Amino acid sequence: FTPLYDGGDSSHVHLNKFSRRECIRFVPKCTTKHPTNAYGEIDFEGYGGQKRAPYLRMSHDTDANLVITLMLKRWNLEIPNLVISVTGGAKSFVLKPRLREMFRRGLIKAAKTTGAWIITGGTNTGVMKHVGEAVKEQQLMFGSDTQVNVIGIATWGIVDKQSDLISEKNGKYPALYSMEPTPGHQGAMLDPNHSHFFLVDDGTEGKYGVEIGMRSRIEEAIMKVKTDSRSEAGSIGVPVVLLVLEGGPNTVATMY
Amino acid sequence: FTPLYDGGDSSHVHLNKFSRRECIRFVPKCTTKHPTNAYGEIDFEGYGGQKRAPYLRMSHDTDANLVITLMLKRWNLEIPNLVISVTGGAKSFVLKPRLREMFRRGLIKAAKTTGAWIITGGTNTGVMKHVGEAVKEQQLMFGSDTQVNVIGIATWGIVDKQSDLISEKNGKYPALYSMEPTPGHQGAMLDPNHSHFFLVDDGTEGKYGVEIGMRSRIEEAIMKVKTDSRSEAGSIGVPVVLLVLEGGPNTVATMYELIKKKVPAVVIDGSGRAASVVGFAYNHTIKRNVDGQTINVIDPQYEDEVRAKVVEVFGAKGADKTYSMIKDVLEDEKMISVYSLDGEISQDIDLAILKALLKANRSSPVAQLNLALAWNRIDLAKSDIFTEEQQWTTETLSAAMLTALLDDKAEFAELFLQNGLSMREFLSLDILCKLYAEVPGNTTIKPLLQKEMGKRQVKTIDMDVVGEVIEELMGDMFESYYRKDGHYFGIDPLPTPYLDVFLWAVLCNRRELARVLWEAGREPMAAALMASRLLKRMASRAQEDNTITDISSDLYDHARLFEERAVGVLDECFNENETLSQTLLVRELDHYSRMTALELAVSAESQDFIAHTSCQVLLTRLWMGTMAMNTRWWKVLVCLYLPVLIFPIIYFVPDEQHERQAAEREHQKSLNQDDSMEVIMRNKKLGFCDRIMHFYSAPFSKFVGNVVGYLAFIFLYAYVVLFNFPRFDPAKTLGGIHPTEIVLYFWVFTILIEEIRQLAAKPPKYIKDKVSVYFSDTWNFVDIFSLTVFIIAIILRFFTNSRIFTASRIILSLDIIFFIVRSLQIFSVNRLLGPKLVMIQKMMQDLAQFIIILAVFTIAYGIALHAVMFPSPGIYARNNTWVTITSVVQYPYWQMYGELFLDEIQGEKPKEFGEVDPDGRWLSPLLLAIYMVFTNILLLNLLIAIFNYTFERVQEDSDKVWKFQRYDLVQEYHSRPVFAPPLVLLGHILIFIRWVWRTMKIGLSPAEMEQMDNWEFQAAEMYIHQQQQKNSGTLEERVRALGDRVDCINSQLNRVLDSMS
Amino acid sequence: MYIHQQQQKNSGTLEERVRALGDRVDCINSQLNRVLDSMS
Ligand SMILES: *[C@@H]1O[C@H](CO)[C@@H](O[C@@H]2O[C@H](CO)[C@@H](O)[C@H](O)[C@H]2NC(C)=O)[C@H](O)[C@H]1NC(C)=O
Ligand SMILES: CC(C)CCC[C@@H](C)[C@H]1CC[C@H]2[C@@H]3CC=C4C[C@@H](O)CC[C@]4(C)[C@H]3CC[C@]12C
Ligand SMILES: [Ca+2]
Repeated sequence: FTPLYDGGDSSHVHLNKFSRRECIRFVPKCTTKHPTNAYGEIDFEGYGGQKRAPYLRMSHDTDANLVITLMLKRWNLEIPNLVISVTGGAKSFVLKPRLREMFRRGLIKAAKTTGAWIITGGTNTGVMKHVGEAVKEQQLMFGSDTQVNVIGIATWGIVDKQSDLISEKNGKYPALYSMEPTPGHQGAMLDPNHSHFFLVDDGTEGKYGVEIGMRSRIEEAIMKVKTDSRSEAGSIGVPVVLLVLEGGPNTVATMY
Repeated sequence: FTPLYDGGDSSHVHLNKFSRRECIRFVPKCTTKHPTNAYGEIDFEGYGGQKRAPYLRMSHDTDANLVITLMLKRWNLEIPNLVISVTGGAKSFVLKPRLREMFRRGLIKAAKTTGAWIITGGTNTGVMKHVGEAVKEQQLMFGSDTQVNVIGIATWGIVDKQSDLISEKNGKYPALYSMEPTPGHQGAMLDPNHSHFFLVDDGTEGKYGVEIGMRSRIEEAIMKVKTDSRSEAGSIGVPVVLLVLEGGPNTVATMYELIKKKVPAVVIDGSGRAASVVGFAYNHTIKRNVDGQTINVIDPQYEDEVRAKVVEVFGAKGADKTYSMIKDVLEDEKMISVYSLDGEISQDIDLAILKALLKANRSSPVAQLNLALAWNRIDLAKSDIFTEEQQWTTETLSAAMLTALLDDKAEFAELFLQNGLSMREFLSLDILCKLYAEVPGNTTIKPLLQKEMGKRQVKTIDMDVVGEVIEELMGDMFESYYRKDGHYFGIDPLPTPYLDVFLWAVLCNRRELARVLWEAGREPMAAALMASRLLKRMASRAQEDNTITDISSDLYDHARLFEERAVGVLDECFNENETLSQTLLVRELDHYSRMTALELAVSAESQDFIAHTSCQVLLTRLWMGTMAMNTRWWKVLVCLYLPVLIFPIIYFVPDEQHERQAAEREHQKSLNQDDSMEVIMRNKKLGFCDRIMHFYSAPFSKFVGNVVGYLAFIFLYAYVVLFNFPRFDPAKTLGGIHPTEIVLYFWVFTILIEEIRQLAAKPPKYIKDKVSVYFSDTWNFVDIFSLTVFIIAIILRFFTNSRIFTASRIILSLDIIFFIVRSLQIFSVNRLLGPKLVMIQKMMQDLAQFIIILAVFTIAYGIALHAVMFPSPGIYARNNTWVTITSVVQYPYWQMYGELFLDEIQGEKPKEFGEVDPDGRWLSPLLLAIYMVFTNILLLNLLIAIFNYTFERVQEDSDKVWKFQRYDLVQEYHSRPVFAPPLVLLGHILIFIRWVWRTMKIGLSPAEMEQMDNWEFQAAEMYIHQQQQKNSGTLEERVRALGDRVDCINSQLNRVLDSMS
Repeated sequence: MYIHQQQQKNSGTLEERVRALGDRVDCINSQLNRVLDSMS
C-alpha cells in the first residue's frame, strides 16, 4: 500500500538497493528498428547466491552516451575510479596454476580496492571464463560486500536460448537462463558470473565481429566522465587500462 | 546363562565385535580331501595389544565365491570401497628412509580414509614385511579405532609351526604362534601384523608357486561384489588397484596379466629391480605411434640400447621376452602409472593410488564421480573431477546428488550445488517421497512416521503423512503446506525445494547436511527458529516415550545450534538497519502457516532471541501502539478521562515521522545560498476521529486504565471489609445492604469475565488444551482461587445465621490477601522491580528446604519442652489435648524471633501460662539456651549464606526471564477490551458482539517481500563469513597453519638438496 | 612518547607477532619457489 518506513539518513542499508529510452532492435534480416524485447534480469540456475544480472539488447548504431546514461542513472551503477578492459583469446586456453592463482588474486584485488568496472566479452569461453571463475571463487571465499561490477559486451546473434530472454511486453525482470546448451547451435552461452550484459544486435546471426565497434565507443564514452568527489580539483577523468592474456593478430591490432 | 542386556540401537559399541562350509584339505601326498584341521585364530606372542587374527587352510581348487561368502558373512568383514594388491620382491630389500616413510604414510592413509582391504603374500619377508611394519607403527602411533584389514594369502607347505595350528576337533580359536623359528625348515613364517590369513594347501611342501592361482581368482571375485549404499545408483563394483615395489620377470608377468582384466598398476621408483626398470622405461618420453585411444611405445632410435642394457643388468636367459613384457605393460597410458620421489611436492602415494583409478576410468566422468563419492574424498573431486575442462549439469549430477543426500555426504552436496546442480530442476515429488521413504531407522522421525501411517492403514509414504507429523510437532495450530498445496499430491517444479529438503535434513538429525541446506535458503532466520522448535520438541518426545530411543541431549544440543544461528542473523540485520530489522520480525510469512518470526521465536522457548535489543525495542514500540515514544503516564492518565484533551497534547507516530522526514529533506540542502500495525510501519496519517480510537486501542492506555480501575477496586473492597459488612436481615430494605457491596459484586463479575475470555483466547483449539495451557503460569491459579473463594463467601452470606455469617466475613477478610498480592503483576512492568520479583520466586526453593530442617528442630525441642514443663498425668498435667498439640508448635516458633518466655517457662505466671513442674523450672531455660544456639546463630546465618550464594547465579538468568515475559505482557494488553476501567465491562460486550457475529503482524506486497528476502539473505551471508573468519583467526589455528607452511618449506629444501646431489 | 609507546604496545601483542610471522613464512615460501624455478 503506502511506502514502508525505513530510518533514512540514520542507518546504511536501505531497501532500494535490493518506461525506457530509445533502445533500437534490428529484427528483420532488410532492417526495421523496433523497440527491444529483451531488457530484464537473469537468474542463472543455481551457481550459489541470489544474484540478478540486468541485461539489454541494442543495435550497433546506438550512441555510447545513452549507454552511460543507462548505466549511471537507470541501473543505479556507481561512477568508477578505474576501468579494466580484458581482451585475449576467444577459444579456451590453459594457465599454469601459479599464474592462474596470481591472475585471479590480482584482478579482483585491483577491482575491489580501487572500486572499478571490469569490461569483458560476456560469453562463457576463453579469457571471459577466467574472469568469471576469478569473480566466482573470490566471492565464494569472502562473500559479496564489495561487489565487483563485471560488464559483458556480447553479440545477440551468437548467444543461446534467445527465446528465453524475449518478451514483447514490459516486465521481463524475472528470467531463468539454464546452463544446458541447446543441441546444435554453434555459438556460445552467457557467463554465469558477470553482473551486467550489453547484447549487440545486427539483424544477422552466427557472426562474431559485431561487438568490436560498441566496445571501443563505450571505452571512449567512459574516458570523459568525471570521477565523484567533493573538491572540483579532485574530479579527474576516469582512467582506462587494458589487460592481455592471449589472442591472434586481432588483439595486437586492438592493442595498437 | 541368558543373554546380557546391552542397549541395542542406542549406543555404538556392542559386544558382538569383541559348523562351517565345505573347506577341503589335501592331506595325503595321492590326494584325499578331508575337512580342515586349521581354522581358528592366532594370538601372536607379545607384539603389543590384544589382536586375534583369524585364519583358514584350504585347497587350491576351492571356488572364490565361497571365500567371499566366508569373509563377508562368517568372519563379519565389512564390504570394502577399494582393494590394494601389493606385489613385489619375495626376498628382503632396502628402501631409502624418506621413501620408506612416504610409503608407510601413503598406504595406510589410503586404506584408512577409503575403508579398503590390503591383500598381500602373508609371510614375514620381502614386501609383506614392509606392509606389516607400516601397519604396526601406524597403529602403535594412533591406536586401532579405524582397523585396516590386511589379508595374507600364503601357502601351507612353507609356513612354520604347522603342528601348532593343527587340531582335528572344532575350537582352535585360541592359538599361540611363537616367533622363534624352528631349526632347519627352509621356509618363512607368518607376519605378526596381518589381520586375516588364507593358507593354500597343495598336499606338497617346500613349493613356492601354490598361492598364485587363488590370489588371482579371489581378485576376480571382489570385482563383481557391489559396494554398500542406500541408493541403487551408488552401488558400484569394488575397484581393485595393484602396487609394485620390486620383483623379477614374474611381477611384470603378473602386472601384464592383471592389466588385461582392467586393473591399473602403480609402480614405485626409488626402489629395487623390476619397478626401477619399468619406471625408467616409462620415464623417457611420450610417443603415439598410432591413434589407438592414446597408446604408448617408447622406443625411438635414440634410447633402445639403454633399455636393452638395463634389462641385461639382471637376467640374461630370456632378456628379449622380459623386454617384450616391459614394453607390453606401457601400451595403455591410462592403466600403468609410475610414482617417482622427484616428481612433485604435493603428490603423496595415496594420491597416486587413487588418481591411478581415476585415470583408469578416464572415459566416463560419471564413473569417476561415483568412485569419488564411494571413497568420501572431496579433495579428489576438487582436484580432477570438477575442473575447467569439463562441464556438469543437473541431468548428469542428479544420481550423484541423490546418492550424496541419502548417504549423508554433506560436503559433496554443497559442492554439487555450488558447481552445476539447480534444486529447482532436481527435486521432484517422487525424489522427495524417496528421501522420506529411505530414513535410517535409528532416528526419532522413523517411529513417528510409522505410528502416523500405522493408523488410517496406508502402506506407502506420502507428503500428507509427513505434513501431519510436522503439524503435531508444532502444536499451536500449525498448518504445514503439504496438506493444502496442490503440488504435493498424486511438469512444473515445486514451490520451495530448499525448504522441504532442509526440513528433511533437520528431521533426520543430520547436522552438517542441515547446515549446508540452511546456508542456501530464502528465509534463514525463520527456518532456524522452526528447526530449533522441531528439534527440541522431538527431543522431549524422544525423552518421555519408552518405545523411542533416548537421544535427547543430542537433539537439544542441535536445537541450541540453530538458536545461535537465528540470533546471529538478527544481530547482523540489526547492525545494518535497526528499523527494517524490526519490520523483518513482524513479517507475515506465507511458507510458515501465516506465522511471524516473533511468534516462531516464542513457540520454541528461545530466550536469547527475545532478549536481543531488536526484539526489546520492537516490544516497546508495540507497547506504544500508534502513539509517540515519549508520552508519559500522567499525560495518558489525564487524556483517558478528559477525551477533549486527546488531540492537543498527545503526539502520534505520523507526527514524529513527518517531523524527521521534513528535517532530513532540509539537511540535504547546501550550506551556502484494526490498522494499528499499518500506521506504525507505513506512511499513513490519522485524522481527528481516527486518533481518538487509536489512543484508546493502545496497550499502554489500557494498562494505565487497568491500574486506576484496580486501585478503585482495592479501596472499595478494603472499605467494605474494614468498615461496613453487616449481616443479612429480611426486615430491612434490600437486606440492609450498602450499595458499596453491590458495586463490589459488579467489579468482581468483571474480573470473572476477564478470566473467562483469557481462557477462551488461547492458541490451541481444544478445551482441555486451552485449560492445560491456561494453568501453565501460576497467576491463573491465584486468579481462579480468589474468584472461587469470593463467590463461595457471597453464597454463604445471605442465610442469616451467626456461625456461617462468621464464616462468610472471615473468608472475605482473608481473600483481601490474594487480591492485594495479585498487584505484583502490575508492578512487574517496571525495568527494576520486574527482575526482582522473578528473583524472589527462584529463592522460594531454598526457603522451602530451610523450613523443613527448621521444622525438625522446632518439633524436637517443642515436644521435649512441653513434656518437661507439664508432666503427662499428675498435678501439673494440663488436661486438654488441643492446647498441648498447639503449644508444642507455638512456643518454640515465637522463641526464634526474640520472644523468650523466660517468666512463663520458669516458675512465674501461674494464671496466664499455667503452673510448671518444679524440675521443669530449671530444665526449660537450659533447653532454650541450646535451641537458641542451633536456631538463631547457626541456621538463620546459614540461610543468609545460601541466599547470597544463589543470588548471583539467579541474577544472570532472571533478567532474561523478565525480557522473555514482556511478549506475553504486550500480547495480553493488545487483546484487552478498548474501553476504560469504569466502563470496561461495557467494552467487554463489543467483543461478545464480535464473537457472536463471527494480530501483531503486517502483510507486505510481493515486491516488498522479495526485497526483504534479499536483504535478510545478504545479512545471513555476512554472519556466516564472519563466523568462518573468526574460527580461522584463532591463535591455535594460526600456529597450526604456520606449522603446515614450515613443513612445506622443509620439503622444498629437501628437493633442492636432491637437485644439488 | 605516549603515541609511540601505544604503537609499540599494539604491535607487540601475541596475535600480531604470529600474524607477522605468518607473512614472513609466506615470503620464504615464494623465494624458494623462485629458486626451484631458477633450478628448472
Ligand atoms: C488434671 O487432672 C488431674 C487428674 O484428675 C488433676 O490431678 C489431681 O489434682 C488434685 C488436686 O490438686 C490432686 O489432689 C490429685 O492428687 C491429682 N491427681 C493425681 C492422680 O495425682 C489435676 O489437678 C488437673 N490439672 C489441671 C490443671 O486441671
Ligand atoms: C553463653 C554460654 C556461656 C552458655 C550459657 C548457658 C546458660 C545461659 C544456661 C546453661 C545452664 C542454665 C541454667 C541452669 C540452671 C539454672 C538455675 C535456675 O536459675 C534456673 C535457670 C538456670 C539459671 C539456667 C539458666 C540458663 C543457663 C545458665
Ligand atoms: Ca489471569
